[PDB]
Amino acid sequence: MENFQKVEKIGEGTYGVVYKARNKLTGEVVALKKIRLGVPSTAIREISLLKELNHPNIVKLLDVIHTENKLYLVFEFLHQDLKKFMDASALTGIPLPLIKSYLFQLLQGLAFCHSHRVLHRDLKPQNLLINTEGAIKLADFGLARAFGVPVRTYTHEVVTLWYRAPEILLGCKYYSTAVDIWSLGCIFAEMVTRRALFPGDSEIDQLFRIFRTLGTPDEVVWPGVTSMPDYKPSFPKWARQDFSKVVPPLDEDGRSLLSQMLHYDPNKRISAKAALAHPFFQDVTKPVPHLRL
Repeated sequence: MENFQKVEKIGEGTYGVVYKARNKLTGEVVALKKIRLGVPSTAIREISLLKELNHPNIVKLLDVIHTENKLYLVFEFLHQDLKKFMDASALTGIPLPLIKSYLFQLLQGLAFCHSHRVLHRDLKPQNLLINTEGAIKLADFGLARAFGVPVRTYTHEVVTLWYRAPEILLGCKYYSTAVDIWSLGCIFAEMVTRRALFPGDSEIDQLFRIFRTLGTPDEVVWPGVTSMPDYKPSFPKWARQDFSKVVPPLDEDGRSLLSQMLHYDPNKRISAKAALAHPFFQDVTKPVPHLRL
């Protein structure tokens, strides 16, 4: 539209292409997501919902514009995503106080969403955006299957399984807020180690990498697991590996928190609100990253 002047393409999302743009009138600089293609009532009002969802740690959805066979999502613009910051910090690692600040802020964001009855569903470093003032924000919230598959985007681009909760992988249709805690645990481990916790290249490889590390789940640690739609008694039975080899050299408070975020049983997995009270955050501060923009 002529409301916005394209600056550059900044990404190709899971629903459409994203541009940096400026409001041709106000001069405001925003991120503009363009999705080609009635618009589902299921969607049209769960999206207009997301506009009400305002929090310092959630990327502000400024406007939703349905026009000429397209839907535009107008967002506040941030400096950089977490994935880029992680790749640029790979030599020395992100300093623990910054890791801790980011984790704390994201748990605040999640606690807010979840208390509002909103799930993200697709948490990953790519979907987290940061600024110069040390803030980190949840971006590109996943739609409830309003867009599922459908096969792909109406466009190209492969999807990451690395942060998917095991109950999703096992066919649970009615998964809960616990799925975001799982993904955030995986992101936490990755910030610490500089390397993806569970980098699977297929759904079964993803599952089996989780099992190989955390032990194949059974009715002891996860009641009802063997009755899950995609569970197979033929799954190999791996022993749980000791947790100290998983995220060294993270301290015991960190490891304790992470283990509670990676509980197999979604009903025993720690909540975002309870995680905020974990001793790990007793000395939490808000450092600023050094950002090359």
